[PDB]
Amino acid sequence: SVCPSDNTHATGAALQKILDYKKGDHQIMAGYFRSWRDTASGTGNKVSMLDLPDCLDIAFVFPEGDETASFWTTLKDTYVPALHGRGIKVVRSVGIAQLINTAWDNTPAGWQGLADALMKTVDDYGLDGLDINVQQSLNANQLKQATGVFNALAKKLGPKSGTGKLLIFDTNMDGTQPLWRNVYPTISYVLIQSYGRSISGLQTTYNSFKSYISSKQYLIGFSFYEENGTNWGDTTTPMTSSRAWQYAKWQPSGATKGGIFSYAIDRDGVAIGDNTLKTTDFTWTRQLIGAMNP
Ligand SMILES: CC(=O)N[C@@H]1[C@@H](O)[C@H](O)[C@@H](CO[C@@H]2O[C@@H](C)[C@@H](O)[C@@H](O)[C@@H]2O)O[C@H]1NC(=O)C[C@H](N)C(=O)O
Repeated sequence: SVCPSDNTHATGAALQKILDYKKGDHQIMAGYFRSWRDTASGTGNKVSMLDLPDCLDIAFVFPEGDETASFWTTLKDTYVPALHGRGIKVVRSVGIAQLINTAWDNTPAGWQGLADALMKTVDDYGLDGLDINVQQSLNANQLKQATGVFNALAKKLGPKSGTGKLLIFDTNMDGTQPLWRNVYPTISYVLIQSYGRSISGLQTTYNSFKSYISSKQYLIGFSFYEENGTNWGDTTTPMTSSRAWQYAKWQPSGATKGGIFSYAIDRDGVAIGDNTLKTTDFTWTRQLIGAMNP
């Protein structure tokens, strides 16, 4: 209720009230910003990470791996400080593929070396932590390497580090995945990719994790419509009937969830089927923040 009804960017009094909101108890909002859709990357893009709503908790930098040096420069020099001004945390996402890369020794030294290399994606940009995207099962050697890397990262990020920086586990699999069973003690938040998913399933998936976390570490994710993308149908009209809305309102039985996240937050409000790039006032984000913290 200290959050703008449009996407205004507070400056003084209006700002401090948003900072103090974020310092206190709330269901948090996170969003994956597709780096290749930032105005500072290539051309033709309409949305910039500077547009992101003041009442957002975490912004994920999600590169595809071809983004121009302009974007990274902009991120370091411009976007991170501005987003830090609004009390918005900025977190680099990387695929689990990076943590099981066989170019890196499957040894203690190898795990540290790989962690150090991944920590440069955080430190070199003044980021608030690292998000590992886990969407695949692992063999015994891949598991051993990924676990080692998590344990090394845990010295600088997440609940074991004492730095206040985040180590985030984002996945479309459940809490029986061996990697989760090995690294759950290192994890700040666990974000469940729940695009197109039955509301009837949310408790079942949550139950798989609940013994390893508090409810406040758990987030569920819906997708915005990606240009030429999968039709998850998470953002159908009317809004207050959408899967996204149902996610904001959903609570595990007996407890309160940590919040929700959007994939492709740069596509906030673009209709399902509209494959053009457009600007956004982040209506859906700000509305869903309000629907969680009334
Ligand atoms: C091969 C492929 O397209 N994989 C994508 C993957 O790259 C996406 O990030 C992923 C995100 O969604 C999550 O995983 C799936 C498996 C479900 O469990 C979702 O509910 C999760 O949020 O999705 C993959 N794409 C698909 O699964 C699309 C699917 N084949 C379809 O056409 O409906």
